[PDB]
Amino acid sequence: LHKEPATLIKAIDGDTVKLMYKGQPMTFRLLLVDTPEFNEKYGPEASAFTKKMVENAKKIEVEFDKGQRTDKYGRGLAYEYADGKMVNEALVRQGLAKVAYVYKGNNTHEQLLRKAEAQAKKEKLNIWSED
Repeated sequence: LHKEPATLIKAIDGDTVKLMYKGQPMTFRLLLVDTPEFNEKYGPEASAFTKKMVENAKKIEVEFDKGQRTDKYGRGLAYEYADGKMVNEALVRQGLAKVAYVYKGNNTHEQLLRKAEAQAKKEKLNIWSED
C-alpha cells in the first residue's frame, strides 16, 4: 500500500470526510471503522475528534487498500492520515469507533485496528465504558 496526497474540503462526521483527491472533490469513507452517527451517543465526540484532527493537520493523506476503492455510493474507501497519524486508528484507540466487517478485501490494517480497539476496550474508553 502507498500514501497519496489529498486536501481537506470539509469535515463531515466520525467516519466520513470531504476531500480533494487528484483534483476531484470526493467523499471518503474510513476503512474498517464504524463510528456512532452524530445524533447518537458518542457521535458528537467522534465528529469533533476527526474534525479537530483533520482541520489542524498540515498534510492529509489517503491510502487505498488492496480491495475495492469505492463503494456503491461512489465514496472513496481509504485509510486517512493526518500528519502521519492514521485517523482510522486514532478513533478506535479512543473508543470512538469499533472495527468494522471487512469490505471487499480491504483488510491490510485490520489487525492494527483490532489492537487499537482491544486497548480502548481494556481501558473502558467511551463506547466500552459499560463493559
